[PDB]
Amino acid sequence: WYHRIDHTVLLGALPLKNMTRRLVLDENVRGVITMNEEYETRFLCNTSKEWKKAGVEQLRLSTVDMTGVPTLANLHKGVQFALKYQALGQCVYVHCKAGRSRSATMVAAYLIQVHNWSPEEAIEAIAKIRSHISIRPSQLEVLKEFHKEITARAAKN
Repeated sequence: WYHRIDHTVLLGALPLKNMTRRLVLDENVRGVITMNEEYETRFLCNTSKEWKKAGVEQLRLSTVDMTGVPTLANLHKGVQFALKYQALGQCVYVHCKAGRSRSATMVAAYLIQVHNWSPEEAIEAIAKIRSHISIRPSQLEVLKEFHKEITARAAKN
C-alpha cells in the first residue's frame, strides 16, 4: 500500500481512515502531504481535523491542472514541510491516489534537494523501492527546473 523511502518520507496510496493508527504509532507519521484531494474519494480518508486528532499535520497541495505537478513554489512548500519533520525526527506520508506519479514526483523533489541528485537518480531510487512509478515528461520537466533552483540556492551558501 505504501513504501518507506527513507527515515522521514513514506510514499503510498491514499491513506484510509483505518490505517491512521498504524501509520502514527508504527511509522511515526506526524505529517501528511495530500495532493489533489478529490471530493469523490474523501469519505475514505481522514479530514484535516481527523489528522489533528491523531497528532499529524496535513499539508494539502494541488497540481497545476493537466501537469501532474504542483508549481515550483508548492514543490518547495512540500519539500520544506518534509524537512520540517526530518528535523523533528518524525515521518511524513506523501500521497495522491495510487502513490505512483503525482506523489512520486513530490518525493522526487524531496530527494533531489536532500541529496543534490539529478531528477533521474531520484526517480530511479524511488522505482527501486516502489513498483509502477510513472513520472511523465510533463512531470520530469518541472523536476528539472526544481533541480536548477536547488543548485542555484546551494551556490549562495
